[PDB]
Amino acid sequence: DTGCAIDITRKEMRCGSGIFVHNDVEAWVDRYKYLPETPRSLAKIVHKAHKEGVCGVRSVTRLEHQMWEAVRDELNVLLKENAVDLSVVVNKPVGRYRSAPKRLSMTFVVDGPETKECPDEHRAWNSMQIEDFGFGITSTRVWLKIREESTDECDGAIIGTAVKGHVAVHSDLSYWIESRYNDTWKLERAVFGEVKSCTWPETHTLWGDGVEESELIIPHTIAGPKSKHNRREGYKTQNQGPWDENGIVLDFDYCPGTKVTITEDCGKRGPSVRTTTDSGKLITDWCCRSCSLPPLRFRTENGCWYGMEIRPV
Amino acid sequence: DTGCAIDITRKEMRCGSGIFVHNDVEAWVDRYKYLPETPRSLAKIVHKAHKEGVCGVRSVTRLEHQMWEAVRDELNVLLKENAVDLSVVVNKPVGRYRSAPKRLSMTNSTFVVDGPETKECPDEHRAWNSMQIEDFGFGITSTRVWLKIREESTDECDGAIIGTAVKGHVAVHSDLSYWIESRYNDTWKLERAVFGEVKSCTWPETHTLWGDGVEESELIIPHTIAGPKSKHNRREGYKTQNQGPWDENGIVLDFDYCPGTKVTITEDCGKRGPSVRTTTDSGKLITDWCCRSCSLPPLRFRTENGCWYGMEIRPV
Amino acid sequence: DTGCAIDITRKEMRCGSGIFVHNDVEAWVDRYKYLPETPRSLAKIVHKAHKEGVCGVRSVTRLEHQMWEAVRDELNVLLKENAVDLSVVVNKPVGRYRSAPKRLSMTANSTFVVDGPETKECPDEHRAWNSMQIEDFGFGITSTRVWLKIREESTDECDGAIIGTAVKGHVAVHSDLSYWIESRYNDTWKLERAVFGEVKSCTWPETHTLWGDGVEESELIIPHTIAGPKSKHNRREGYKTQNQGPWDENGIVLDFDYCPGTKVTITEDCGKRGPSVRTTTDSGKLITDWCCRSCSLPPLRFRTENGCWYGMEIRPVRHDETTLVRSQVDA
Amino acid sequence: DTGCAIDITRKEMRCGSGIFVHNDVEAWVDRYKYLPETPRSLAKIVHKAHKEGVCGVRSVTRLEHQMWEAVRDELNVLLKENAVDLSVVVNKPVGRYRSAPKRLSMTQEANSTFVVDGPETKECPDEHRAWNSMQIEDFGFGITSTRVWLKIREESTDECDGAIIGTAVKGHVAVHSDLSYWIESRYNDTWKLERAVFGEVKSCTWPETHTLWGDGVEESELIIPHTIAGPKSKHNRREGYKTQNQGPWDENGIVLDFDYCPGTKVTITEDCGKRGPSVRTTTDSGKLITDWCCRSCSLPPLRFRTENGCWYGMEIRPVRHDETTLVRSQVDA
Repeated sequence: DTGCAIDITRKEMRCGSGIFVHNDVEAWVDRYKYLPETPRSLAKIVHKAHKEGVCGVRSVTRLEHQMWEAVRDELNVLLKENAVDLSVVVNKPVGRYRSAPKRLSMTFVVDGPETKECPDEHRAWNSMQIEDFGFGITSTRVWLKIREESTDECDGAIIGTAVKGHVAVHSDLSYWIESRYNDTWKLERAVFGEVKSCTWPETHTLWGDGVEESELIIPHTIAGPKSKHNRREGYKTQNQGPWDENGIVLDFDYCPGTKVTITEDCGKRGPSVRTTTDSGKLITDWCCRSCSLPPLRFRTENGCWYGMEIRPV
Repeated sequence: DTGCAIDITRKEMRCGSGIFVHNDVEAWVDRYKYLPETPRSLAKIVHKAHKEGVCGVRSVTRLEHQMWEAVRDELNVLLKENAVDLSVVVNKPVGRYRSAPKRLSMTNSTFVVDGPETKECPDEHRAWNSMQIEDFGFGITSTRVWLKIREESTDECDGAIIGTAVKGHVAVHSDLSYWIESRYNDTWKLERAVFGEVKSCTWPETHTLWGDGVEESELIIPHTIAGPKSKHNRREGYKTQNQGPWDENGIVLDFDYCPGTKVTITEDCGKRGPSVRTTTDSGKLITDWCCRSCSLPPLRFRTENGCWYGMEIRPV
Repeated sequence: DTGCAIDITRKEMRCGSGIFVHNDVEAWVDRYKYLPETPRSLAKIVHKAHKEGVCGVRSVTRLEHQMWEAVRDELNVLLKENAVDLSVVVNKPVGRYRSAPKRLSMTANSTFVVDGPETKECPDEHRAWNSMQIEDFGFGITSTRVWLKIREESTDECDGAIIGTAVKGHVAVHSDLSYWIESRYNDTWKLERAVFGEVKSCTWPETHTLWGDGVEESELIIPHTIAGPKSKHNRREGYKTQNQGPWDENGIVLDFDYCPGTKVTITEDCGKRGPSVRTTTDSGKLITDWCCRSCSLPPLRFRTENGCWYGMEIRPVRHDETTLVRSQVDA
Repeated sequence: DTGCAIDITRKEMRCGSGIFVHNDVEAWVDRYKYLPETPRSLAKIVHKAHKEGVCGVRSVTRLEHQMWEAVRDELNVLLKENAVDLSVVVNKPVGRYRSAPKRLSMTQEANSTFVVDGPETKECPDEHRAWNSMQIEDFGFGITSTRVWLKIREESTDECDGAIIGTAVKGHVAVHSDLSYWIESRYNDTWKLERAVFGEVKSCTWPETHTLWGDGVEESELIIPHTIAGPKSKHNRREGYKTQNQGPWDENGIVLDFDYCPGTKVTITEDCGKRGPSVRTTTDSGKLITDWCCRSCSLPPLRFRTENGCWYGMEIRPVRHDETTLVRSQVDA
């Protein structure tokens, strides 16, 4: 409600009332811990899912995966009094979290190995909603409850977007997309701590009228806001980027120790191309047909990458 | 920008970096003050406009009117030392800051600013929105805002001071004069819109949440009164209020019950028309108000003059 | 605590957890507001005090005087309701807040005077001083409320709940709600500036003092008896205790520079150390010639409301001693 | 330092100007990065020192060791390019950063090695090593890590570097801290030591210009010894406890607290023995000792919590036990 902050662009330091949006992604610890409802109800929910034929639930966010990992032991202890022998296992993640076309319930093989015993076409996905927040000295308790109406978009109670001066932000507990204004509205840098496949809500997107989904940058399948602050000039949707990796950072610069040279005629499109091949020497000469400088680069954990329109001559 | 804040719905108080959109329209003290870049250039532009046939300029914001009032003496001294027959006068803003068709075009005289429609200068060739906010300056009480001139004629509000945000079941479209708030209670709807000025610029679409597939006839605040072209700007059973108390001072829009007035939802109470004041010629207050199809609570206007009601509501 | 900050000397804009010491002396609007535990209890306090041996009280801080002035009416109404022949009158302070022996102990002819000059009715020997202590804080929209309670000891030190002392990489501060003493390091630690919102008489606690080993009572720039820290940061090379400065004016600022339109030259045949002398005489004529026996440059300057003063070592060169104003604090 | 803050005790959020003492020891990323003045002249410094009779250098803080590690390659390259028969080698730390009697001089303009932070090798003994010959000069700018330039000292000292030390007190809480230490004290009817956090154990001497309440102090009652850079203050003491010479000062990740180590019990009976070196709760077989004897403690007792889990102070001794399969500190500071 009330905030008290420093403004460098206005060269002032005021302390008043309004709405303050904070960068919760680039932090070394987690402040919010997902908490489910009473496990006594989840027991019968899991029983109904097992009876119907649900072989697992695919987590939408890393925090739900952490919640399942934390509650597996408690659920196992509380169960088996009336149910039958069943395996609820929380495996480790392999990459981006996919979307399953089956809802969980209404008013187990979790994401991990893609073992054929549990078909993905009969897996649960995105059936929990945030009810209210809880106090806590060590961490902020975020309660949960089952969703009533089946949708295909992200949780709205955690989305925060703002534009104060010439800076714009589309962000939540996982993503953080920035925009700037020097002569035209363009994307500056995006920071993905994970990759989920929900959809940014239509009511938390700014400047989203008359927009074509082909001229975006972050595809709307990877939960990229369908707005005009989400796009860059000269670049199309980056569907074939390094989205399978982890710790993806999107910005516009040069990969370390590299040069980019525009060419009249070279490779036009294709999949994302690796920077260093280890066996061969680090690539130093690159070509493009219609690009802009500095080019975009994905700085994931393994090194550096380039876009879908930059290929080595 | 680094700062600290207190969250009530999140039950936490935290410091960090991000975006801080602050409410500075309901504070009873001034905080900003506009200054021209070069006062000497103002005299040259005024002389150029006078030669080109520009009688005067309409202030877009009351801060622009205050800026003209401040620079009145400086421009008077400049014209006195330049030996030309001219004078500049500053009146009191009568109603609302309307628009003008012309600009400060580039390529005893009376330099009136606002007021009624003079015989010598009609309200048909005046200037409006010819200055742009360039940068800020340090100030202990009033932060200096330095102005320049634009290159192209734009009919939308200046977007260097406009702040919008949505962080959890709550949304804001605000600037130095407007503050519009919307909430989530089983659906998204408008809560409150505190005025303090009535401009006529257009709210930029680059500062507009939920801007896809918006119908112009369902906006509570018309898009000609700098009403955002969003879908938070509406409620169930209401349409564009092009006829309202948009000429008063310090108007507040909210949904509640004014003193008196009963809940009559009959479907035969005439046709929608202009707003009707809740006072019988400085006398009794009407307690019989009816709507053909509306929602509860009704739409009021917390003007300091009194209470009004929406266009759809007409007294029996 | 928790908070973000800008660091000029580190070229940073940080944010995190630690200790932040603010500057609440050079401010226009008062930030705090002293309040007693309850006006009903202070009525019993004052009744018992006047019953035993106390004819009046003497504030230690300006905020304590303001609290007494604010609660005078409520205390008087309560004691009139209790059918007691007493009255509480608050006069206005003249100079620095001097100390008094007696203390207040917890449980219209006669009067209970407050801050003011010495009168035959209530001699200075029968007054209270520094007899209550900060208990807690309260949330306030415009001004936070600081609650007070009767102090059951008889200390002569300043209240530690508000003292803020900090040193961070070649800059040091001793401060509280009415003092702000600034020291800086340039090849040597020395005093640089000190702004007073008042002149108290309590003793700075040693638990809030930096560099307090082997200090000489005769070297501290501001005396230890007017709430000057017993530190070596409160020190300058070439000067001694300024026990006879202009410690009676208001809005006083101590720093090292030249008073306007004057100069000083070092010479050994100058006079001796005495009370400080104003730059301008009573008539209003400047004295533009000054000498010191052993003084460092720039000089020691008092920036008060009446005018501009020098330190007790700087003396006028010739002039006379019949038209010059000299301080008489005997601090 | 203009900034804002949130004060729990005052119940106030405000902005202003003052001094911000910020915890930099409990950080998950390094915010400061030491750099040498000029790598070209550092080679001349090393050559002159080697000729004068210095066979190696011993780092004072972990950041100095990190700087030496990061600049070793460039130093070797420059020395080899200038045709110099000298090599700088950086070893890994073993315990607390000990002291040395020699110093590096100021800048003037079969195989020989320049060992850094090595153990007691007979080639380069302890008495032929440098120590504390550098000084912070200025700060730089960096989005990730700020730059802290260094310069050779002119006059020999045994004191820690005062350009980073931050000491503060406000009300009923005090802090002695720098980039490596975080000492905390609190007031509850008495000022007493409350919690100390270490990143390493150096052996410089805390300057008196940055200490609080350092009047008439006794060196035999300081909880943290003054020979491992413990401030010579009276916020540095707690009642009933004397200096902890033979503590677990050779371990890493130390946190000094006053609490009960899990699963153990302490009694204040007078039939105990005498204070000696620290004794870890767990034996060789990992069996918790659940009977401890102290003479004149003040519960809760000291609790050194290193990566080994638990240690106790000098005054705490085990009950009805013997010197067998139990681990004691071999340090004597």
